[PDB]
Amino acid sequence: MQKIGIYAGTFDPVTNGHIDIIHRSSELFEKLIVAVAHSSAKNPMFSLDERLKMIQLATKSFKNVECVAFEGLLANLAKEYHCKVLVRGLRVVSDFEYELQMGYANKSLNHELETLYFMPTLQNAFISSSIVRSIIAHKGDASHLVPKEIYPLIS
Amino acid sequence: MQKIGIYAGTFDPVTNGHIDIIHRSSELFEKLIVAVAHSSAKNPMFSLDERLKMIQLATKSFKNVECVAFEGLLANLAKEYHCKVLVRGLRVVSDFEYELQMGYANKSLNHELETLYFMPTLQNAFISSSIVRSIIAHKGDASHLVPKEIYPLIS
Amino acid sequence: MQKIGIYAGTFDPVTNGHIDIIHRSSELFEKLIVAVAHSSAKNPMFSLDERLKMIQLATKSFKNVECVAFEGLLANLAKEYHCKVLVRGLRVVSDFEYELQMGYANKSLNHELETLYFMPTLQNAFISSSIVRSIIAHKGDASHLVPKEIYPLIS
Amino acid sequence: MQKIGIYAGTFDPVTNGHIDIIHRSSELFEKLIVAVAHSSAKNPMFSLDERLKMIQLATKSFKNVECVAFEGLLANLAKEYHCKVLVRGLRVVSDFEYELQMGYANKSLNHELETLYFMPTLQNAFISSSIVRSIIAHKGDASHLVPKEIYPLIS
Amino acid sequence: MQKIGIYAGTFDPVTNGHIDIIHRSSELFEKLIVAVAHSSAKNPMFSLDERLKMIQLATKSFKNVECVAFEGLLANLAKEYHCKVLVRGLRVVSDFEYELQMGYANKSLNHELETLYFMPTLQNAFISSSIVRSIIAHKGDASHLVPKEIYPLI
Amino acid sequence: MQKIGIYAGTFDPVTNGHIDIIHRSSELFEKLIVAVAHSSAKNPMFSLDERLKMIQLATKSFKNVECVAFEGLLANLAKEYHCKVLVRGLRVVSDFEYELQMGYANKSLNHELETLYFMPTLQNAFISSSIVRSIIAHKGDASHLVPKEIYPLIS
Ligand SMILES: CC(C)(COP(=O)(O)OP(=O)(O)OC[C@H]1O[C@@H](n2cnc3c(N)ncnc32)[C@H](O)[C@@H]1O)[C@@H](O)C(=O)NCCC(=O)NCCS
Ligand SMILES: CC(C)(COP(=O)(O)OP(=O)(O)OC[C@H]1O[C@@H](n2cnc3c(N)ncnc32)[C@H](O)[C@@H]1O)[C@@H](O)C(=O)NCCC(=O)NCCS
Ligand SMILES: CC(C)(COP(=O)(O)OP(=O)(O)OC[C@H]1O[C@@H](n2cnc3c(N)ncnc32)[C@H](O)[C@@H]1O)[C@@H](O)C(=O)NCCC(=O)NCCS
Ligand SMILES: CC(C)(COP(=O)(O)OP(=O)(O)OC[C@H]1O[C@@H](n2cnc3c(N)ncnc32)[C@H](O)[C@@H]1O)[C@@H](O)C(=O)NCCC(=O)NCCS
Ligand SMILES: CC(C)(COP(=O)(O)OP(=O)(O)OC[C@H]1O[C@@H](n2cnc3c(N)ncnc32)[C@H](O)[C@@H]1O)[C@@H](O)C(=O)NCCC(=O)NCCS
Ligand SMILES: CC(C)(COP(=O)(O)OP(=O)(O)OC[C@H]1O[C@@H](n2cnc3c(N)ncnc32)[C@H](O)[C@@H]1O)[C@@H](O)C(=O)NCCC(=O)NCCS
Repeated sequence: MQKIGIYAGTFDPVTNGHIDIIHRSSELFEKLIVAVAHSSAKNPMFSLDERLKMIQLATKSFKNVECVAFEGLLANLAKEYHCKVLVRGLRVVSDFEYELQMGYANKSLNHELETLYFMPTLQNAFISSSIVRSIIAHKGDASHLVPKEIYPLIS
Repeated sequence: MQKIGIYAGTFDPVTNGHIDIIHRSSELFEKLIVAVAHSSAKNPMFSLDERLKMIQLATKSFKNVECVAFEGLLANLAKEYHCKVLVRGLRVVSDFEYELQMGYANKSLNHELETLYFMPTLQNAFISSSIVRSIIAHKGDASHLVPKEIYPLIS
Repeated sequence: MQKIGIYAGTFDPVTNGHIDIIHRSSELFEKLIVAVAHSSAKNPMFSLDERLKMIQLATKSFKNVECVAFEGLLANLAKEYHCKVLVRGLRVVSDFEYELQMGYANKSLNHELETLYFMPTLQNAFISSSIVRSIIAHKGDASHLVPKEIYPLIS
Repeated sequence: MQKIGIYAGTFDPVTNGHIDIIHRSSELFEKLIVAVAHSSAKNPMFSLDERLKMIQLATKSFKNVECVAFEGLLANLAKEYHCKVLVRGLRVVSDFEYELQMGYANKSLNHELETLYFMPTLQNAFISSSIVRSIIAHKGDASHLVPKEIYPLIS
Repeated sequence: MQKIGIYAGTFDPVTNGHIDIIHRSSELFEKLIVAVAHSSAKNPMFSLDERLKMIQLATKSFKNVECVAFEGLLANLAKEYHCKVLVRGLRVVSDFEYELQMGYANKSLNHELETLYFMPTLQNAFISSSIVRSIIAHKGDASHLVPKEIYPLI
Repeated sequence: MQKIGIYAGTFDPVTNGHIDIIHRSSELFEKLIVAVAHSSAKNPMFSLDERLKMIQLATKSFKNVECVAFEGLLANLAKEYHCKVLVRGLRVVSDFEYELQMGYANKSLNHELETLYFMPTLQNAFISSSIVRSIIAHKGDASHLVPKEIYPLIS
């Protein structure tokens, strides 16, 4: 069960909160895949290639994390990796009922596939991606919110 | 009262959750109108015609159910049908304060018009149209979440 | 479904919000039973006998409304009345997920039994028995929040 | 803290609930600035020019209120005004975790800045701009929802 | 309106989050009454008198704050103080709807009486009295959650 | 983190939802401690010693599960076991903000301690102990809600 975990998200862009989830889940799983979803339907600020790149940069220090981009269904991805656990992060503005709904839906698509939830550090519990984007977009400084190593990309 | 209720939605597509609500509310009113709102402001995956046709098939065997598409205010639709009851379904990811707000906005518009809520079966309380569309858009199989009569259409 | 609904509650005391729901739901069923549960496990300010008398006085003028006190499981009460509908009132402080949970817990005990929800008028949608008790217990005037018929008794 | 507050919003259009907050919060600070954000990401129905004008019109008779439009970060706006108070209104469908989040995001951008919350009158605690927009989109009458002096600009 | 604000609560015990609210709201009002309710029905861990002393001690450095104990209805207290503003704090576990409901109920009991909300610092937004009492009762150290000067009292 | 998890609760009585969480988290750590708290402040229907015994009986077939009763702080308990992870289950009626609060309060008391959340089967996601207690108290049958093993010890 601990062989491999998938932490999937849009990561638009990766923030300090995402990093705390990667930092702790990567302890539990021998390998942690960070799966960056295309999510074209959301309308991401940063492209799929830019978002993959930021998150690869911000996760170099984790030796067992590999980041991939993917365009299909997450449940099938997991089936490809032989993965039986999706990792999600829970924070203050988490839509908790939607997390449960998506966990059951992913399990109904792949009967092997569990969802497990982590928490970020308390300081980072109020960080969301959409605030970061709002800050960037009105040309403000969001460097206290996202890993310093991606800042020159999002600046 | 008793003589007619209207269960309005975007139904994009109709799911086993919406069918549960039709099944139950159709027991309480002589006639249940299933009303498919244009809802162009959301950006439905399926056209108004496709969504009417699908809910018509999935409701073929409910004797007292009649499906219609409409473009204007639901409050005015009710008035047209001499209807003083709107039907809504409550489920796990319902925005419950939004439901209340919509019910008082509707009564605002048509002073005789009450809102009444039913629940789906426990199995279908976690089904949402957006998860179903996310599945369908990423090539997944959503036939376990929508009535069998529509699968030839949404695939 | 059309002939009898039970609106069950502690009613400690009955409030303007509870009357709203009786008014509304009594329009939808041939008969509405207002069932006052013992609920001795809460620690009702008013006795079962007082809560029944209170709700009897405040409902005296509704033609199809009958009030009863009961001690056992509401699902068994419904069965005794050949009733397949439980009535609940949804308001601003409602614990919405607990409502669903109770609805399904009721159905698991009596497989025929559905729960249906009504709203009170907007003015009364913030009224709670808890606040009315707190007012009354701290010597304040609660008469704007409960039916006038009962005010003689709660003071 | 006593001298000035800024009530920021997209105001699309200004409704009776916004006005309540303006009335209430204008009573707590020597000067209130009503700041209309561009908010181009929310795709407003009404342009920034029209929303400024409508709020000016609706606020004309408050002695200590001035309205401004702004394109930049609200936290730098408050800096400009030597303001350490952001005013927000709390209503039934407020997403409360996200208000807290935004208050700490504003404070993480300008360290002296607090967010203070007021409530509207109870009758207006259910009004949202989203519902006004849906009403007028569907050429219904939302005149009971927005101040008389803006109605002709929105018909 | 800025003359006097009342910040009411059970304060069982006062925590760091309460003090953040007192710190900010005492900037807006020329006098801040911190009103310690008896709150019998909630079965406080600490007696009314003990709660009153802890909070008086924790708030002595705020020169325009006075703490009082009260047993009646808060809307009636505000009336005797000529106060038109109740101060409440909002945090992560706040029952938001219950705040709105009690704001309207206090308004319906006193027509001039508004409710205004503040936030604590982010580090203190997850502090609750009940978590403090849990720690105290199972004999752990909560000194990081309450003002340290009240620690020997608790 | 991979070696041990502690799933702490009042377990009053153990229900099919808790068993789901025990099944699931036991697949994620090499040992699972099911820790029965005294919780004298809650007012448990069953004594510590009954709730220990029922949970032992209900978990006797999980090979890597140990049940213990404890009176002190969970965070010290975790220390004494060289355990970095508390397991919690998330269900429909979870108070989500209070979980996150308790996770940060536990981590305040033992700086290495993480909280991880599992979901029960969808069918048991509406089961709570309080509703089981209510059924038992009112002499109804709650044997569909708690493991067969403990049913004799409940009625
Ligand atoms: C993209 C998916 C994973 C949704 O991801 P989401 O939009 O939530 O991504 P996002 O970048 O916002 O967040 C990433 C993860 O970190 C969590 N998180 C976000 N901010 C924080 C923070 N400050 N702290 C801790 N966790 C956080 C989120 O809860 C999530 O777990 C989902 O849409 C998906 O699976 N898409 C693929 C197609 C598919 O299979 N959909 C069918 C799903 S049933
Ligand atoms: C279309 C309307 C009714 C909103 O519908 P909504 O977007 O909620 O439709 P949707 O298809 O998502 O849901 C339909 C109904 O099924 C319920 N439901 C959805 N999924 C489920 C499920 N699994 N189980 C049970 N019920 C469910 C919904 O709560 C709703 O009651 C509304 O926007 C409307 O009235 N539009 C017309 C214009 C108008 O008058 N607007 C003014 C509103 S004041
Ligand atoms: C007594 C029962 C129904 C729960 O009642 P509850 O405590 O919600 O009673 P209360 O008097 O608070 O409310 C009565 C009803 O009016 C609603 N309501 C309350 N205030 C308002 C208001 N201002 N406006 C509209 N509705 C209102 C409640 O939501 C409920 O629908 C329940 O505990 C029960 O069924 N007891 C019997 C034993 C049993 O069978 N329990 C098993 C449950 S699985
Ligand atoms: C525009 C801002 C303030 C968000 O505003 P919002 O979308 O909430 O505006 P809106 O017009 O919807 O509401 C205005 C205010 O009235 C409140 N409100 C709305 N309806 C009601 C009602 N019926 N009663 C009481 N209050 C109400 C809202 O809660 C809000 O406080 C925010 O996007 C912002 O600051 N933008 C500027 C750029 C910036 O600095 N962004 C980064 C933020 S970290
Ligand atoms: C005691 C009253 C004020 C309610 O108090 P409450 O239980 O919320 O007190 P508590 O001690 O828990 O909290 C005190 C205040 O600080 C806030 N708060 C608590 N923790 C924190 C924190 N970490 N950060 C910020 N604020 C916080 C609470 O929201 C509240 O604003 C109410 O019961 C009351 O008025 N009682 C008197 C009788 C009365 O008039 N009742 C009728 C009311 S309609
Ligand atoms: C006892 C503790 C763990 C709280 O337990 P709680 O009251 O939640 O136990 P309860 O028996 O309700 O539930 C047990 C666990 O199963 C979960 N759960 C309950 N029902 C279900 C269900 N249907 N499905 C899934 N999970 C469920 C609960 O969420 C919880 O995770 C807490 O009080 C504690 O740690 N006490 C020890 C003293 C201590 O250290 N306290 C200070 C904490 S900061």
